[PDB]
Amino acid sequence: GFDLIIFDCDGVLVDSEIIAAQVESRLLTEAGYPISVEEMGERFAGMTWKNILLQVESEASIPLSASLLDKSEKLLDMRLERDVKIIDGVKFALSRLTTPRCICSNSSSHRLDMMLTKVGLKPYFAPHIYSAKDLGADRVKPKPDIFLHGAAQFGVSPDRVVVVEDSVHGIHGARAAGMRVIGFTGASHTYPSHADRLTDAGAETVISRMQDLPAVIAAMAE
Ligand SMILES: [Mg+2]
Repeated sequence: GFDLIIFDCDGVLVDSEIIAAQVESRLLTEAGYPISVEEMGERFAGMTWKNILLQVESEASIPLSASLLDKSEKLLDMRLERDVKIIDGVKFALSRLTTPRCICSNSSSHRLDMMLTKVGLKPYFAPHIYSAKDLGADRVKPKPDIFLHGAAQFGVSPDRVVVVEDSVHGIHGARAAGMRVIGFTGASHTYPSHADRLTDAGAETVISRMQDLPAVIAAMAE
């Protein structure tokens, strides 16, 4: 009963959020705020690097410059290109699923291209790789815009689309678009409250093995 599967890229297809968690927790740790990658998830999930730094100064008065907003983005860029890994079970899932697929992401088109090419996934999605940054300024998830755009490119009504998301903002975006959502907590940056957070945001179900996608989708279709 689904004519389209929409995937997010970061934290779903590619293990990119563990790399952001690593960069950020180290930049925080060095600035006077010791925090492990694991706690990044528990304390700051979803939040932008900018708002995290605002919350840290608010809660602990740690001196944190604007010079450290760009060290993050450029360190992340470099580390993604060198180290980013595909999520386990992606190629298993894609082998089995018969439903058409696309990517709707908040990441820039350039970043998407770089990550997907590296892990060899691009040919399985192009040209159906949609960045919310290309739609306009401030059209980013939790707005439904990117999802509605991807569904319309396939001519699929939103009630016939299932979305795979690891983030609360993507889940709200997808629900706001009238779609059904599978939360995914199998990426390496996951944390104890992750599945509950995804459920609370409107995930119909949560999986931690990408290999479970074919079964979970079939069951959701009834
Ligand atoms: Mg994501």
